[PDB]
This record gives sequence, structure tokens and C-alpha cells, in this order.
Amino acid sequence: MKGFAMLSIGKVGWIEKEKPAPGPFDAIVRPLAVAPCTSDIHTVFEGAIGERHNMILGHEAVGEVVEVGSEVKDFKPGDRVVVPAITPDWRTSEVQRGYHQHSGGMLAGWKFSNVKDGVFGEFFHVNDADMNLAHLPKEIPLEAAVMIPDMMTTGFHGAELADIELGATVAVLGIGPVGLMAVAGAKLRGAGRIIAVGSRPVCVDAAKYYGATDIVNYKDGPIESQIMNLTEGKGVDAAIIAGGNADIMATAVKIVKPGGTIANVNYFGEGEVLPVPRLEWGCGMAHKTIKGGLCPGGRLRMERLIDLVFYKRVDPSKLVTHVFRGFDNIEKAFMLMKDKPKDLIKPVVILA
Amino acid sequence: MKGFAMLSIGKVGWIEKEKPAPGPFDAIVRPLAVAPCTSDIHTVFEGAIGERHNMILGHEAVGEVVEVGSEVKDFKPGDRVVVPAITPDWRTSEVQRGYHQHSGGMLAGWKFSNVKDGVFGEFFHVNDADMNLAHLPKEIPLEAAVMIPDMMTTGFHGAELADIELGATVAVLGIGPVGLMAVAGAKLRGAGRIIAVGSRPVCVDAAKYYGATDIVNYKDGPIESQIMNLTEGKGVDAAIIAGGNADIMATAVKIVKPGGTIANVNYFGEGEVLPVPRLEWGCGMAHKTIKGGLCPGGRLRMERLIDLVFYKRVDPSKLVTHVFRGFDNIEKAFMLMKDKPKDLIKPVVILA
Amino acid sequence: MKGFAMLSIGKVGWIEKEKPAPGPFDAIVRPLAVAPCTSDIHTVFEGAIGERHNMILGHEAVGEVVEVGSEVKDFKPGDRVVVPAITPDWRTSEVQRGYHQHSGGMLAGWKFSNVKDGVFGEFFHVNDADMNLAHLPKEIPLEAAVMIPDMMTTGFHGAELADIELGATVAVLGIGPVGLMAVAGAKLRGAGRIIAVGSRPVCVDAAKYYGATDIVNYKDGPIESQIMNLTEGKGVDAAIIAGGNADIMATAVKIVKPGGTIANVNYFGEGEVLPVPRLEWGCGMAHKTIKGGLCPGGRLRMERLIDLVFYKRVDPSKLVTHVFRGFDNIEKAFMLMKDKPKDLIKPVVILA
Amino acid sequence: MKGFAMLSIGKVGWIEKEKPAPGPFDAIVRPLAVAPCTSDIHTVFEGAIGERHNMILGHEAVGEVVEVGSEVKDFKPGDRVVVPAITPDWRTSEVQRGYHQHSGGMLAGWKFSNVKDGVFGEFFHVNDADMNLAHLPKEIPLEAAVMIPDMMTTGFHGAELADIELGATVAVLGIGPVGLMAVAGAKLRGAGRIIAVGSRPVCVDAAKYYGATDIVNYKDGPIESQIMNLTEGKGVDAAIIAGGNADIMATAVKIVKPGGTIANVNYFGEGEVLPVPRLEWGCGMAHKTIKGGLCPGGRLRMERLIDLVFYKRVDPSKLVTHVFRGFDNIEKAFMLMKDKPKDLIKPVVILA
Ligand SMILES: NC(=O)c1ccc[n+]([C@@H]2O[C@H](COP(=O)([O-])OP(=O)(O)OC[C@H]3OC(n4cnc5c(N)ncnc54)[C@H](OP(=O)(O)O)[C@@H]3O)[C@@H](O)[C@H]2O)c1
Ligand SMILES: NC(=O)c1ccc[n+]([C@@H]2O[C@H](COP(=O)([O-])OP(=O)(O)OC[C@H]3OC(n4cnc5c(N)ncnc54)[C@H](OP(=O)(O)O)[C@@H]3O)[C@@H](O)[C@H]2O)c1
Ligand SMILES: NC(=O)c1ccc[n+]([C@@H]2O[C@H](COP(=O)([O-])OP(=O)(O)OC[C@H]3OC(n4cnc5c(N)ncnc54)[C@H](OP(=O)(O)O)[C@@H]3O)[C@@H](O)[C@H]2O)c1
Ligand SMILES: NC(=O)c1ccc[n+]([C@@H]2O[C@H](COP(=O)([O-])OP(=O)(O)OC[C@H]3OC(n4cnc5c(N)ncnc54)[C@H](OP(=O)(O)O)[C@@H]3O)[C@@H](O)[C@H]2O)c1
Ligand SMILES: [Zn+2]
Ligand SMILES: [Zn+2]
Ligand SMILES: [Zn+2]
Ligand SMILES: [Zn+2]
Repeated sequence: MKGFAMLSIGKVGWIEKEKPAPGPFDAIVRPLAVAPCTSDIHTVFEGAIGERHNMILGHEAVGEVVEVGSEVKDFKPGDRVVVPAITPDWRTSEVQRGYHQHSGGMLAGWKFSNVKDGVFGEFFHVNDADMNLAHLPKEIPLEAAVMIPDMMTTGFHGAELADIELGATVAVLGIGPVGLMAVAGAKLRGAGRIIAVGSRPVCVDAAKYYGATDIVNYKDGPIESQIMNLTEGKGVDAAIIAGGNADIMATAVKIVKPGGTIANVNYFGEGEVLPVPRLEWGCGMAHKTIKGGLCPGGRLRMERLIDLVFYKRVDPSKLVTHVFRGFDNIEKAFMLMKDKPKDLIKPVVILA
Repeated sequence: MKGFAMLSIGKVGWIEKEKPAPGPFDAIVRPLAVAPCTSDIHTVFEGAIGERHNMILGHEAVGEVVEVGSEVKDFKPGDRVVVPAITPDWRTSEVQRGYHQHSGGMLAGWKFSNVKDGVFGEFFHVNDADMNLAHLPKEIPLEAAVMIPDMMTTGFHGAELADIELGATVAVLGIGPVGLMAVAGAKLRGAGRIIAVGSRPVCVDAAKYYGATDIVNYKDGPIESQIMNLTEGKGVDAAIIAGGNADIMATAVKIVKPGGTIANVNYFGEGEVLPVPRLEWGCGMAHKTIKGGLCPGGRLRMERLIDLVFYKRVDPSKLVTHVFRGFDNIEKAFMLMKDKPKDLIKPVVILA
Repeated sequence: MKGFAMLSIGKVGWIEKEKPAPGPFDAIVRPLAVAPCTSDIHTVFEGAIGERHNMILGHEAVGEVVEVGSEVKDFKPGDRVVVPAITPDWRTSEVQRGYHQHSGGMLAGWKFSNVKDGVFGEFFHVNDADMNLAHLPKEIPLEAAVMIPDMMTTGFHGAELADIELGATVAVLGIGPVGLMAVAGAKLRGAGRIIAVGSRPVCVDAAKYYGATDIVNYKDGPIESQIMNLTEGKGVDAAIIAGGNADIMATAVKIVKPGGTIANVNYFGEGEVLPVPRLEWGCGMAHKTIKGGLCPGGRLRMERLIDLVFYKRVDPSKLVTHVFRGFDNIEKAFMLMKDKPKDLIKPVVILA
Repeated sequence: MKGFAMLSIGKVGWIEKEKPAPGPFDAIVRPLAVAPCTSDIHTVFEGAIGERHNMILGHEAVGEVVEVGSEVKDFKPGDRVVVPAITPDWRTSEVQRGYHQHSGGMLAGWKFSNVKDGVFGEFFHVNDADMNLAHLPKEIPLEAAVMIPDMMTTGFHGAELADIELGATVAVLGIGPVGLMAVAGAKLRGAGRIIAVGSRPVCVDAAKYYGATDIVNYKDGPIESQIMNLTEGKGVDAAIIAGGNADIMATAVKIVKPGGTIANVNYFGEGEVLPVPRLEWGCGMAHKTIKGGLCPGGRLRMERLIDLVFYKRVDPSKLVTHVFRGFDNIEKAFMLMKDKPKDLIKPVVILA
């Protein structure tokens, strides 16, 4: 079996491996459409998560079931499914507590391109098929559906953690593919005014399409200064961090009104500590709640997000700015994701 | 001062009263646009709430501040404002608990056309101006803005009580002006599939416009039977009761899946007890939560709802099917609301 | 294998069956101490749940693991464990939603003496051992530990559903073994004043021991009248229904203040509908939330409840008023539970 | 009027001022018993909150009403009341949002010894009497009741923010008078195992009395190392920060399991930023919620806490290790609070 993998930190390349076999509750799937993400770049080049050797990358894909284990009773070979980036082991204490994202350990729900071979291979392994797979309605376009496994589930999760109330004003820091989904998410939770912080024009247009009522560009001056000005010193009800450096945390605390919420969905790869401004946090008593969590996964999560797209509540296709054809282009899409060209949001590779 | 009032149960008419004066924290407002409601029909003809004598009716209006008390520091004469139907006394224990709707007692937050003169008069009294008034942006049309005081706040409240999750399937029982707002509310909370139950064609079109994906008509058979069929025996995640008789409660419990929520915003005027099916409620342990509450009010509530309309998140104008001009037409709009013509949703009377 | 079972509705007796075998994830346990519940009386004599034939009864027990399946990695033969009355199948959509009590259907989490042979036999089957079993510390007495499987978990669940705030006044309707645990539960959630409603002296003393500050006896007059008097017309913040007829629902709604919660843990076996007073429910808008649900189960639930007993936070032994020795006494304890003698709370049978 | 005040940062002394007068909704109260707090030390010597001039200190006291404004309808002169340290203005947007602690601005609910003269004077001013005062039952001892205005409300608030579930294991970092209340608070929310971190023997005994099952002393080694050892690498479900330096934040994040909560009630006076460990916070996705807030206040809050003490749910007297008699001793108690003698927890000054 052939697959695009991480040879060692800093080095990527194509490798040769054996086709995986399914257990009684597992399934083997082949990619119909895949997509790269900033996560793999952080892990490969920055070595954010230790060091791996010959580990296939990628964690966003849709495809068809090739073979299933003897116990899989909801999926048969041939079926087209949406595979969540987070495929947890449903039989742990963490699941009983309510946190499947950390089933087995901190961030353990995230297996692909972490502690398991990713989707950038002729085939990939999915554990607990009946629990971690969802049927993809033939009415949904491949390029759009491939945005569900991660970009959508993460962005929407930011809006969910933000405790948005009807009419509340929300600020989204960072408008990359995830940030853009966070904007659409805020609108889906009832937000009134939505302020997006970014720079690249491509992201700006997408932001407006998704619901952004105001765009703040970090160039015309400091973020906190501009937002405070825009809200007449009142600040925002909630802030969603979808990108930026460690210092973006300070900015977030500085713009949320007392009693507001700061919801983070950004993966911080550098720094030792994230700074929380003492004064702006009311010396520890401003009632400004800080949250941050891995995106949900599983069958149910996917089924619900599929319903939103199906019933035309959201249209993720606007995120796909580049489409490639062929297994070989996986390498191209990956590299393109590294040296971020000013007109790129999210590239997709159609395999069949 | 002249005003339309309830003489005694069953008898309505125009009366003559003295113009009210404001206290240091109060304000006197004159109606720019008003609108009748079924609530007043229930109270006048059915005597649902005891008996009143020469009490001016109505609780839905927008207008301008005529005079304010010595302490009112946020509103001056001439200012155009949106008046909430619920104007509570903000200094009570209930407010400290978090329920301003019952500030001073059960349903005490509702003063107009209950324990205080309504809006159907040349002038009306508003208590705690800085706490119960909101500036109306000149960009919002009068007929649309008059939908914010009651219809919108109540409908949206049903969706809030329903604990809707992204992608969840919601059922709205009753599609009158309030039901239609409940539909729009569910869409704003992230609902996927929304089923609306009604009959009159006018409401049906409005329902679809607001987000209804399926329409169920109580004529083609029993509601519960149809919905269960439509959802393949799975049922709905949440149900919002926006109309119907006492028996509609039984229907609601029958269609929600275990662990679901039943949110009521309907004002039951007849019956002694509302029936909760023992078997369908899992003999008391199906985890089906039942809620029901008076719509929120106050300045903050109105300001947030205004933002939704201002930023084009919702367009309430589609509820107004009849517009009249002149103080004298208040009586006409009222009568029209009683003998519900098949083409009526919500009538509005523009005074100036 | 011998066991006490339900032959047909109305007829009980000892039967002969084959010893069950465990699947790869299951376990076979033998009873060390058991106890009967009111539940089995309702099912056998009243036929509350259809009709069964030769089904072994009982859903409360502690014992040792006889044999385990090939996959069970946390429990070995010889180990002493606490078996929850609710043993759900952890791989269902309901579990992903968060309601393991209805895993597979409404009330599906409850298998023993329902859709599976109970504990009143030389051996019984436990599904998903690593997920539904908890090690019993040798410091906890058998008679006390046998109160954890149902009574404690159910009573405490009533307090959890009640949304009790620090200092809130709670009313517990019905002080049987479950009601008494509800009293102890309220105290553990921070309740201040706790009013218990009952009659039998034995339960009264137990109630006081567990935290009841006031005792209301339905004989000195109507419940609602007495409680309202005691609270100076203010009512209670929350009410937990732990017993009574269908009409107890009406009483509950009548005594809770607007915005309060009504939490039910009582199993209603008779009646067609449970009445919800229209006027007292504020005509559908008093904000009085009504809840009712099957007690939690599983390993985590039991482990946490064990910690409470271990660290002397609760002492369930006071519920055990009768202890018997020997397998043959199971029949006696059962009959005693039917013709409720005035001095009985909960009988226990020690087998070894 | 005489009173103990802050002359300038670093300098304290007795001053002479005019007796304050009440507004129509205010009241003037004289101290019956008062107590010093760490807060005043931070403000006076460290200048944590700008610079004040001749501002009377303290904000923890019980006393009797001397005179009331014309509108005060619940309190008359002579009545003994408990005065909350937090006395907010109940008519602000923040109150409508639900955060009275920040009514008027960040930390604006805290007036005494901040932006208003404290309680260390012959008389002091209380705004909104009917909203910010509670009748003190004559059965409660003065020294115990003086612990309610702030020590109790803050400690309990830590347990409330921690989202404690029945049986959960909680860690309390810092066992000063506030930490000790947080311990008692955790027990009141249903905690099973409670680990307290401290050193001074006096605090240790009090900790055990209040519910601490394990005591960790920062001397036998690093906190995180010891706790992780004690929990067998599992960690704690929640952590309450009741004392320590800025680095205690890092420690808190390091000991809570993924999905747990970190509740802070400690007032950080030094440092620029509070460090949040990137790796231990799962790079921003460990689902570890961080909260921090000013203690609640108002009449309702006090009434409920009074009920807990009245019904013997808690006994705060154990916090009072030093009692003084006479207005002159206020200076002594204050100084004693500065140079913390190893046998001090909380000193009280009885005035009459
Ligand atoms: N583990 C998972 O499954 C998972 C899932 C979703 C997301 N994540 C993580 O969350 C982050 C999401 O990134 P993405 O995929 O949406 O793409 P991205 O292009 O990295 O998005 C970054 C966004 O924030 C920006 N930004 C950079 N510096 C900023 C600053 N100083 N202030 C404010 N904004 C700034 C960008 O602006 P311009 O581009 O306009 O310059 C852009 O809008 C990544 O770190 C990703 O690893 C992880
Ligand atoms: N106190 C307040 O401030 C307040 C605020 C909002 C609402 N409310 C109350 O809540 C209710 C809202 O009514 P509304 O103003 O929206 O107007 P409405 O016209 O009374 O709405 C009733 C809706 O439910 C219907 N319906 C009648 N029988 C039904 C049945 N048997 N099964 C299912 N649906 C049935 C109608 O169908 P067709 O019309 O299609 O026949 C209609 O769609 C009223 O009782 C009102 O008093 C009170
Ligand atoms: N499925 C499960 O796993 C499960 C678990 C727990 C509980 N449950 C159910 O919940 C209920 C719990 O009962 P229990 O085991 O605690 O024993 P119980 O003895 O049946 O408890 C009944 C309590 O309520 C009483 N009561 C009777 N009529 C009343 C009335 N009219 N008004 C107020 N109180 C009245 C009793 O008073 P006196 O005894 O003082 O007369 C007693 O205190 C049962 O129906 C049980 O089946 C089911
Ligand atoms: N604004 C308000 O109304 C308000 C209300 C309540 C509390 N607060 C604030 O919250 C804090 C509460 O302090 P307090 O009154 O309870 O008295 P405290 O004596 O300052 O309490 C400090 C506790 O944490 C300790 N500690 C010191 N260094 C530590 C370290 N490195 N690691 C772990 N623990 C350490 C102490 O241990 P030993 O004493 O055993 O050495 C003591 O147990 C204060 O900063 C106070 O200003 C403010
Ligand atoms: Zn990704
Ligand atoms: Zn109305
Ligand atoms: Zn039972
Ligand atoms: Zn203090």
C-alpha cells in the first residue's frame, strides 16, 4: 500500500506499507476526497507532538467502506461515509464523564496523523465503525462534505463553548478555514453583530458571506484598540480564538466584558505559557470564563452536521479555493498548505 | 384622554380617563404604532384573568417619549423607543433569583392590559424607563418594530427553553404569529429539520419562509401519528407548543424522544389540568423535561432583538398582513382579531 | 440452577434454570447479599410492565465474580463487586447523546427483572463487566453496600434533577427508602431547610437522621395547605417526588414557587395521565420545570457513590431494618415487602 | 465621626469624618462586630488598587440599623442585620445580564474599602437597603455571623464555580479562612475525597474539621508531584484556588484531569500575567475550564447562607481564633492580620 507520510521531523515523503485489517468492530475505508490542514504542518516541521517515523498524515476525508469486521451491523462495503477526524474508543471512564475527545487520555480521541496512520493512503483504518461513521447523502458534493470531518466541527464547537445568547455580539479572532466556520457557527447560535479579525482578502470576503458584520485588520492598529472603539468601550459578549500566537489570549481577555466567555479552538504550537492579563482579568475575579477544547467527533456529531448542510443551513463549499485530481496531488496540496499563498483557504484532492 | 378599554367581561368600548403622570424613574409615551393580541381576547371575553373595569387594553407598541421623571437619565422627550410587553420592577428578590418575569409575583412582570392600563390610549405609563425602554433605530420600519415587544420575544423564548443543539430536529405545534417566530427562533439556535403544525394557508407560507422544512396539517390525520411517521419512529429532539388546547400537551410528550425537551409558550385559557401521558412519560422516568414560561422583557432583551432585525438576521414584517391608519381603527383591528378571518396573521395600526 | 421468579402475573415461586455463560465482555456473578424493591411488586402483581414467564426477580445485589469473558481486563474471579441495577449497552446512539439509561430504547438501561433474569438466583449475568462493575472496598459492610445499586443512586438522582442551590429549601414527597436517600441527597447538594412528607414513624426518625428539618404528615390535613403555611405562603425552591399516587404531581406543582423545579424519581404504576394544574402552572408560563428520570448506572456512578460512603459522607445502613440469612429467606423478604409491615423500611438477605 | 482609615499607600491611622446621611433607598448602620481581611493589606501596603486618601477600611461586619431613607420598607432602626461585602446597584445592564458583582463596571459591586468608606467607623453607609441587607436571627452568635459577609460567600462561590458532581474528588489550593470555607463548600456540593494544600497546623486542623480527607504540605515536595501520586496519576475532577502566587495557576492546570474545572477565588495582587502551561492545557484543547470571580452579594445571597448556618449545615465559628473587645482594638486586629502569627486564622472585634 502506498501513502504520503512523515519520515521524521522536517522530512516528508511517500512510503510503502501493508494494508491494515479490521477487527470485529472496525472498518477499512478508501479515500474518495481528502484535504490537508495546518495541524500536520505544526507536527511535521515544528515537531509540536514529539517525533514520529513513517506515519501517514491527514485526518480529513470522505470515502467508501471497503471491508468491515464481523460485528459491524450498520455499514456494508460500498457505502459512502463521512469520517470524523476524532474517532474515540467509546468504552472508557472519560466517555461516562461526558468527554469522548479525551477517551483514553488527554487528546486521545484524535488518532489520525497522531497515534495512528492518517488518511493520505490508499486505505485507512477506522475503529468502532457503528460508532464513528456516518452515511453521506448523495446530494452533498464531495468537496463540501470533506469540510465536515474537522473544519466545521471545530469552528462550530467554538461557538458552542462561547455560550452565545440571542442577539449577543461575538468577536472571532483569526479567520482561517476554522475561523470562518466559527463565524457561521456564531450566526447559527443567534449572534447579532459578528466582528471578524483577519487580513488576507480571500478570508475577508468569505467572512462577510458567512455572517461577519465588521472586519478588523491587524495593520490599521492594535486589535483591542480597534474593537473597543467599535463597541463604544462596551466590549464584546464572547470571543472565539481561531488563530494567532500565544499573545492572542491576552487580547481576548482584554476585549470581553466582565461575565463574558472566551472560547478557544486554536492549537497553540509554540510558547511555554499562555498569558492571562492580571488587571484585565479583574485580578482573578472579572467572571471572564476561559475555555478551550478539542472538536467533537463520532457518528452522532457527523450526522447532525450533515443535516445542517442537507437542509441548507450552511454551505461549506466556499472554503474550497483549490481542487486537485489524483492521488499524486496529495503532496502538492500539502506543500501548498505549508507556503500559504495569499489566495488559499482550503485545498481539496479528489481521488475518484 | 381617550382610550379603548374593557368595560366588563364580554363588553368592550371607548372610554375617557385622566392622562397619567410619571414618577422620578418613569416615563409617559404616546403610541406611534400598535397591535392587538389574542391575549386580550381571552381576558375580555373568556374572563381568563378575573374581571376588570374600564381597563385600557393592548401591550404591543412603539412610540415616542412625551415626558420623563426627574431621575430618567437615558431617555429624553422626542426619542423613539420600543416598549416591551413585560415591564418588571427591577428591585425584588425574584430579580436576584433571575426571574424578572415574576418580579413581585407569578406573572407580575406583565403589567399592561392586566394590572395596568394598556397601550390603546393617547398615552400610556412606563415604569423604570432606563430599565424598560430601548431606542429604536430609524432604519427599522414601524410595522416590523411593533413585532418585537411580544411576538418575537415570546417565540424566541420557546426556542431558548427547548435546549436546541446544532442539527437537532424541532417540532413547532401551532403556527400563529407566535408559532412563526418560534420557527424563526429554532433556525437561529441551529436547528436542522423543523416541522410546523398548522392549517391556514397564510400561516403555512409564512412558516416555510421562516425555516419550516415540513408542514403537518391536523386534518390529514392525528398529529402524533403523522410526525412519528415522518421521523421513522424516532421522534423529535424538541417540541415547542405555540398554540392549541389542553390536550396538545399530551401530543407533545408523545412525539419527543427520551431525554428531549418540551417548551411551552402558549397561554392556556381553558381546562382545569393539563394531561401528561403516564406511559409516554415513561411512568415518570423518560427524562422528558417540560418547561413553560412568560416571555422576557426589559431594555436588554429589546436591544438584542433589535440588533437581530438591524443586522438582517430576522425579518418580522412578513407577520403583518393588515395595516390600518388612525386611532379609531384600533377598535376595528381588535374585532378583526376576535373573528379570525382565514387570511389574518397579525394586524397593525399606525397612529402617526 | 435455582432462583426465585415470576411465573405469571400474580403468581411467584421457585424455579429451575440453566446457569448462564458469559460472552467475551460479560461476567457471571454470585450474590453475597440481596434486597427486594417495590418495583418487583408492581410488575408481578399489578402487571405494570406487560407479562413475563419464569423470569427471576430482583435488581439489587453485591457479590463476587465467578467467571469472566476473554476480553474482561479489569475484573478477575474472586473479586467482590457492587452491581448497578442499571446495566446499559455502552455502544448506542443514546450513549452518544448522553442518556445511557435509555441505551437501546426507553428504560432499556434497566435489564434485571425486566428483560433479563434478576439477582434472586444462585448466579446472574452482567453485561459489559469493565463498564458496569465496581470493586467493593472491604471496609464497607455488605448490608450498607447493597443500598448503593438502586436506592442511593435513585434518591441522589432526584436531588441532582432538582437543580438545588446553596441554601435553597427543598420538599421531599414520600419518605420510603428512596425518599430517605433523596433527603440525604438534598443535604449533599447544599440544601438548607428540608421538609419531608410521610407518616410511618420508622421513616420519620430516619428522615430526621438524614437531614429533614420539618416533617409533614398527610393526616393533619392536605399537604399543599400545610407546606404553604410552613413557608409563609412563599413555597419551596424545589420538590422531589419519591412516592405517592398520580395526584401527587398536582400537589408538587402547587407548592413550588415560580421558576422552581419539580424532580420525579417515583415509578407511577397506575393511572392514564398525570395531572398538571393549569392555574398553578401559570397557564403554561410559571417557569416551573418538571423532570423525571431513571436512575443512573454503570461503573463510574457506583465508584463515586462508593467514595461517598467510604469517606463517611453518607451512611445507608440506617435503611436496613431487617436482615435475614440464607437463600431460602429471599421468598420471605419478598413477601414482607408486599404486605408492608409498619416497621419496615428495607430488608436485606445475606447469602454468605 | 471616628474611623480607622488608609491615609496613603503604606500609611494607616485613625481619622475624623462627617457622619453620612442616607438617600431615600439607603440606610446607615453601626458596627456590632467587625473583622479584617487580607484584601485591605494588599490595597494599603502593596497599593494593588491605585491610591486612596483617608478612606476608611474593612468590609465585613454585622450591626444594627440606625436610620433609613424614606423609601426603605423592609428595615427599621434597631433591626440587627448582616451586611454583604458586595453591595451592588441593582439597576444596571450587568444586572439584567446576570452579573451583579460587576454592576457598573469590573468589580464595581465591591464598594466598601475600595470606592466607598469601609466598616471600620462608628457608622457606615449601605446603598439599597431592601436589596442589600438581611435580618440576622438572634440565635446566631455574632462572631460566627461576621464570617458570612465575605469569607463564607467567597469560599462557597469557589465550590459553585467548580461544577462539582456527587462523589467527585476536589483539591483546594490554599487553606486560609477562605480556603477552609471552600473545603466546607465542596462537601456541601457532594464532593467525596477532598484534598487540602497548606502548612500552618492551625489551618490543618480546621481543614480536617470542615471535611478535608487528605492534607498536602508544600515542604515535603512539589504540590503537583504529591497530588498526582495520591490519585494514582488520575488527577482531580476540580481544583479551587484559594491562595498562593501567580504560579499556583500552572499547578492547578497540571493536576486537573482533562474536562475538569479550575475555579479561582484568590485575589492576585502581584505579577503581570498568570501562566497557563501550554502542554498541560493540551495545547489549548484539554477541555480544562478556567474560571475566576468576585463573590456574590445582595440580600438573597445572605439570607440563604444564614439558613445554612441556622439549620446547622455549617459552623463558621471555628474560623475565629481571636476575639477582641472595643473600637480601639480594630487597629490591633488589623496589624495582627498583617504580621500573620502562626496561630491566626481570623480575628474578630466585638464593638458592643
Ligand atoms: N487538531 C485539530 O483537529 C484542529 C482542528 C481545527 C483547528 N485546529 C487548529 O486551530 C488553528 C486553526 O487554523 P486554520 O486551519 O483556521 O488556519 P490559519 O490560516 O492558520 O488561520 C489563522 C487565522 O488567524 C490569523 N492570524 C495570524 N496572526 C494573527 C494575529 N497576530 N492576530 C490575529 N489573527 C492572526 C490569520 O490571518 P490571515 O490568514 O488573514 O493573515 C488567519 O485568519 C490551527 O492552529 C489548527 O492547527 C486544530
Ligand atoms: N401573555 C403574553 O404576553 C403572550 C405572548 C405570546 C403568546 N401568548 C399566548 O400563546 C398563544 C399564541 O397564539 P398566537 O398569538 O400565535 O395565535 P393563534 O392564531 O391563536 O395560534 C394558534 C396556532 O395553533 C393552532 N391550533 C389550533 N388548534 C390546534 C390543534 N388542535 N392542534 C395543533 N394546532 C392547533 C392554529 O392553527 P390555524 O391557525 O392554522 O388553524 C395556529 O397555527 C396564545 O394563547 C397567546 O395568548 C401570550
Ligand atoms: N425502577 C427503579 O429502579 C426504581 C428505583 C427507585 C425507586 N423506584 C420507584 O419509586 C418509588 C419509590 O418507593 P420506595 O421504594 O421509596 O418505597 P415506598 O414505601 O413505596 O415509598 C412511598 C413513600 O411515599 C408515601 N405516600 C403514600 N401515599 C402518599 C400520599 N398520598 N402523599 C404523600 N406521600 C405518600 C409513603 O408514606 P408512608 O410509607 O409513611 O405511609 C412513603 O413515605 C416506587 O414506586 C419505586 O417503584 C423505581
Ligand atoms: N475581594 C474580596 O472580597 C475577597 C474575598 C475573599 C478572598 N479574597 C482573596 O483571596 C485570597 C484569600 O486569602 P485568605 O483570606 O483565605 O488568607 P491567606 O492566609 O492569605 O490564605 C493563603 C492560603 O494559601 C497559602 N499559600 C501560600 N503560598 C502558597 C503556595 N505557594 N502554594 C500553596 N498554598 C500557598 C497559605 O498557607 P499557610 O497559611 O498554611 O502558609 C494559606 O493556606 C486573598 O488574596 C484575598 O485577598 C478576596
Ligand atoms: Zn484538522
Ligand atoms: Zn400578547
Ligand atoms: Zn428499583
Ligand atoms: Zn473581604
